[PDB]
Amino acid sequence: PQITLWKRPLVTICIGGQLKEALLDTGADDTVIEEMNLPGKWKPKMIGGIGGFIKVRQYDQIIICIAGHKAIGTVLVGPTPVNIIGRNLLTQIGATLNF
Amino acid sequence: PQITLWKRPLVTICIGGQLKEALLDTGADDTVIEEMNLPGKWKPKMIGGIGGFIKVRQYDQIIICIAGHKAIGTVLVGPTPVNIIGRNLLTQIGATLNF
Ligand SMILES: CC(C)CN(C[C@@H](O)[C@H](Cc1ccccc1)NC(=O)O[C@H]1CO[C@H]2OCC[C@H]21)S(=O)(=O)c1ccc(N)cc1
Repeated sequence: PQITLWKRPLVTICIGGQLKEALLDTGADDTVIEEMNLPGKWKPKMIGGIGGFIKVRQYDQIIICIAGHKAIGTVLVGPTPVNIIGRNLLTQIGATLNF
Repeated sequence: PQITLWKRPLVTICIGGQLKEALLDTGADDTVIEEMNLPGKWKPKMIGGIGGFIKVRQYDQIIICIAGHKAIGTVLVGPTPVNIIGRNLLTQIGATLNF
């Protein structure tokens, strides 16, 4: 599809068996999902942006369905205000920015 | 151009007549540039990102060239970790997400 940028580019995702709304975010290196009780091993991490840093749990090889497209990779879970699909998964669903 | 996302979508911008590097950021509503001298009037504003809220200087109707494309719009100047070109200006240069 083509997504214009008049509005936030939110799409439906499925992660850990739950549907969420998430931003397709070219400005994010990594995918950051709001606090959820995801199973399995993880590694502590801190990630920084406007305002400072949040503490997240880094999970590897997590399956996510993004707007009907499958992806698998690192997901950071923590107290983000919005669910963020970052470049690590955007590449996997074939996303480009065009102008 | 068409821009893939295996690397950060960094471009050269011209702002205040000065060249800077900035990140094309579909997850940003607004364009936020690091502290710099920029001509004319501004208003104090607060914006929030992943790590909380910061104070910025809001400049309206700023002439900015983004990878050679002309925009004129709002630029927030403040302590952002990274120069970010947000949707307010991505829409001006006709940027869409595609997959
Ligand atoms: C600042 C960027 C270099 C990085 N950010 C992604 C960015 O798209 C966030 C993504 C974002 C979106 C909403 C809320 C928090 C974070 N947007 C953002 O800060 O935008 C601000 C400027 O416009 C406003 O509109 C949205 C918030 C304001 S980030 O969220 O901080 C971030 C940092 C590290 C990772 N792995 C993932 C994301």
